[PDB]
Amino acid sequence: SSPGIWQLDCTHLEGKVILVAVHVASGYIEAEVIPAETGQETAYFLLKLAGRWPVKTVHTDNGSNFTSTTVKAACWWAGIKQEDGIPYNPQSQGVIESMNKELKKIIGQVRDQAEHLKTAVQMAVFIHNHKRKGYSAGERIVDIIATDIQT
Amino acid sequence: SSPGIWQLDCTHLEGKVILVAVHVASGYIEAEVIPAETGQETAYFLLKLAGRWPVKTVHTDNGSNFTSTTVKAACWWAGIKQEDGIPYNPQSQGVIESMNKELKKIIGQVRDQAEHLKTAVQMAVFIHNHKRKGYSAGERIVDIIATDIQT
Ligand SMILES: O=c1n(-c2ccc(Br)cc2)cc2n1CCCC2
Ligand SMILES: [Cl-]
Ligand SMILES: [Cl-]
Ligand SMILES: [Cl-]
Repeated sequence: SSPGIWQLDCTHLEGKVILVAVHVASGYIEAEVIPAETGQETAYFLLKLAGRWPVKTVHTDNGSNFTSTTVKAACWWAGIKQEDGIPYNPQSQGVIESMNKELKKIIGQVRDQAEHLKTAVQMAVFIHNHKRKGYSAGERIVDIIATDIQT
Repeated sequence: SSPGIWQLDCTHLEGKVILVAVHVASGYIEAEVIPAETGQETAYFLLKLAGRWPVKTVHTDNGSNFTSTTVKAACWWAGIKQEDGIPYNPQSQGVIESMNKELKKIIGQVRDQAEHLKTAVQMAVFIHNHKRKGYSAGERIVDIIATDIQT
């Protein structure tokens, strides 16, 4: 199950919304800037994600996206099991919180290199996914999925 | 090195532009709809791509993008070797052409399920990357990159 599990996360900066998908087992992320977190924006984001990686399960970021007919339609279309994001394990909240703080720190470090926030966010995605902690998140996700394919 | 080689491709539909990146060894793709193919749009697309996969070399789709200072700046930022896309092997032009025709066929098959072209394009990316040819393009890219990380 673990190779296909992702978590949605919504954070705010500069009066805008940054929508993040985290591959839970690796820490690998994809992210986008949107005007506001609507069902239509979340649905489209999930469609993109699932065309790019083998997304089996998504823990949604809030109850509005869990309820959304548009989000449910995208999950149906893309073969995604839509689940809640209730942190039954309480360390999940702290991990997400730490991630948002770290992403915002990186955005700050690149902000002056980017005219638009969306460029800074994608620079932050790049830096995060390439950072060695020794393997990177990008290396870990590929290894996890490749091992799963060989089953 | 083949695991890191991508090719840019620009095709047109409904008076709009579809920008495609193909992982040459696997056939895996990412794509976006843009109003027009500018250096700024191409640069941003490459930044996104390189944050998500280990992009070493990009064969650019035309001379304007090869020349573009904005595209060159993004390639510099993201650690991408920007190359030309001259088909020294002539089978390349046919492979790209066949890809565009197939993508447009899939878009036609889903078009009525999508209000906006961009949704149809992402549905086509999904269908293409999951199609078993027996492995899918999505499976092939992960295997190729995972083997490269391990060797
Ligand atoms: O590195 C991260 N993150 C993460 C993602 C982005 C940033 Br920026 C910081 C941490 C989230 C997780 N992991 C590892 C596995 C648990 C989930
Ligand atoms: Cl919002
Ligand atoms: Cl949208
Ligand atoms: Cl154009």
